[PDB]
Amino acid sequence: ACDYTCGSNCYSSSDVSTAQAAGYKLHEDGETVGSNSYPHKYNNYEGFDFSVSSPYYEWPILSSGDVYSGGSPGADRVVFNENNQLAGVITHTGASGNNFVECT
Ligand SMILES: Nc1nc2c(ncn2[C@@H]2O[C@H](CO)[C@@H](O)[C@H]2OP(=O)(O)O)c(=O)[nH]1
Ligand SMILES: [Ca+2]
Repeated sequence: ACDYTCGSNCYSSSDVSTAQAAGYKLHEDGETVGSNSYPHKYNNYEGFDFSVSSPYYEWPILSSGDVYSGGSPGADRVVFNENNQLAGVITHTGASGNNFVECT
């Protein structure tokens, strides 16, 4: 079973923590990857009720199991805060435009 299901993408907790760690490291070093400069601030326009405090940052999580290194980020993201605490896993899949919905 999946720990997080983003549309048809299935992620385990291990997939998430691996993605989060890579994203947080870049954040810590003040470096970005890709045309959209990941990781970057996640404004939470959606108003998700995250249990940890902001600011939030988003980093792509890939269904391939690889760590994001550039190119297309797909539709899924892991959201972490300044303390490297996991806020949530979100996706563009099933949401209109560039909006997000939470992975289940
Ligand atoms: N939908 C959405 N996009 C956000 C948010 N915070 C930052 N963004 C970024 O703001 C723009 C419009 O949604 C996009 O550049 C999106 O990038 P990502 O695809 O990298 O999330 C947010 O809270 N919601
Ligand atoms: Ca996996």
